[PDB]
Amino acid sequence: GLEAAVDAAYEILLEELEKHGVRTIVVVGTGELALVLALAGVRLARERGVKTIVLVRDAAAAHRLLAALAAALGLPAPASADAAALAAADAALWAEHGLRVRVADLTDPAALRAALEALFAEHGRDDTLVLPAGEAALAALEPVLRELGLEEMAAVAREVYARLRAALAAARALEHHHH
Repeated sequence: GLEAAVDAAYEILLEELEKHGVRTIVVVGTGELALVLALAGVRLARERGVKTIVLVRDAAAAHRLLAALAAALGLPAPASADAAALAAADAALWAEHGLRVRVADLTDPAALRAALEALFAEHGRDDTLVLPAGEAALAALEPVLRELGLEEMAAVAREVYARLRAALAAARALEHHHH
């Protein structure tokens, strides 16, 4: 179920924060692992002051993730995927909970590089853990990081992803809410 998945992801992230001195987590992609990482990020922000930013492919994906986060927090979802509504929801989520949800076209390497570069300008590269939310995101993220010369960051992204993938396969976040 969802709690077991969030707990397992939280434990993995705690191990990485201690291992790498992480101050900021950037999640690239959508789906169940993106939600689980965002929810673990809510706990990590409250308990450790570590901020999390999720980069999703389009405004529709941002609305879907913000709506699931809203439900988890007991808060209203944004009324629509209007950019102004999404930006306002994002600013509120950041101020109150240390989480962001931003739009970046992951099919476009230049757009993903630009979104990462914005986050690196805000949060730096040394203390930032970048994680893909799935296989497709890993395949998009690795070459971009490698082009930027961030080989260690790419290596950690792949290794931590493998552990998260295995943990979520066992935890089954959504098992109770579909056939």
